[PDB]
Amino acid sequence: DRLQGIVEPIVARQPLKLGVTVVHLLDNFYKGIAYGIVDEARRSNVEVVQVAVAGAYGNVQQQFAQLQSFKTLGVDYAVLSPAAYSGYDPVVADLARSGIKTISAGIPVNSDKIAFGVLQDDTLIGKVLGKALCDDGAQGKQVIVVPGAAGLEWPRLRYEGFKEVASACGAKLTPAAFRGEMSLADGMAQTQDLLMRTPDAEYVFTPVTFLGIGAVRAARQANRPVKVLTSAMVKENEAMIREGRLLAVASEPGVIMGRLIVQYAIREHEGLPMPPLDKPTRSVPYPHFNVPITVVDKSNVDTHPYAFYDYPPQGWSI
Repeated sequence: DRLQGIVEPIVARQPLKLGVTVVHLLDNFYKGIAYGIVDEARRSNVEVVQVAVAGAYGNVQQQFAQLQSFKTLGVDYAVLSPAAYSGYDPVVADLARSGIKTISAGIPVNSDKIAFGVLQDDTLIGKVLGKALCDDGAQGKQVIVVPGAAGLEWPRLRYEGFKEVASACGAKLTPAAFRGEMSLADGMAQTQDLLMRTPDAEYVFTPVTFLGIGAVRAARQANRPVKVLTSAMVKENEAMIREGRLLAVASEPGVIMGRLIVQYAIREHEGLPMPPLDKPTRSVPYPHFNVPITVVDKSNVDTHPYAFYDYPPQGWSI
């Protein structure tokens, strides 16, 4: 079941147009969300008018302009993965005054005028990686923390959940410097620097795919047998898990999040009973569905369904 039993698929009877803007399409996460939206829409009589990208974290003005252009295109919903946590409330409010509701996709945005969201619990992503660390025997051992960028909220939430669980089992974490844009190059440079500064570290924590890849490149160059924790699968991670270089990778099922956005939007649009929504939280100030979290490791890399729920099809682009 492509919707994992969360909701039954239905089909729009009223015309329903979506405009989508996400940060970037360079990994499987936002590209998965975009694929899930597009593929579910063609199953469901929903029109995706445009998929746009900010281009980079911090490209907030680019996204404001994209959301404004959705107004002229007559979309019914804007779907937003923001390039920064803060600053979108005015544009969300402006779209809403025009009858256009905004759906949060994949990551939190700092606006209580969002209609609803479909994402995951970023603190719990950090907690489940913390458990993977603790279960590997990290008590007493040093962990390099490469926490991601500042100003995005969710990297901090992942760090907080990881630190809570890792500290509780006696792991010794480095402090966390929030900087960069979470690129491959950032992961390499930051991990190379922290491996030199933390000669006794046996683990590296990262919150996202490219920082994990960069950390592995740094560990390979330094001949350091550190084990890396990260999030959001790509195909190449599978061999790295089997070879022991990645201890655990949190699954981020972008594809199912995209499908759910379509199924939730049809119901909202036609006044039908909504599928499950959690109450607003401090970081996620709107009703939202959190897809349950699974971790990929040696025990399930050969059976976990991440390839169905987390990978867009090979060769898909929009």
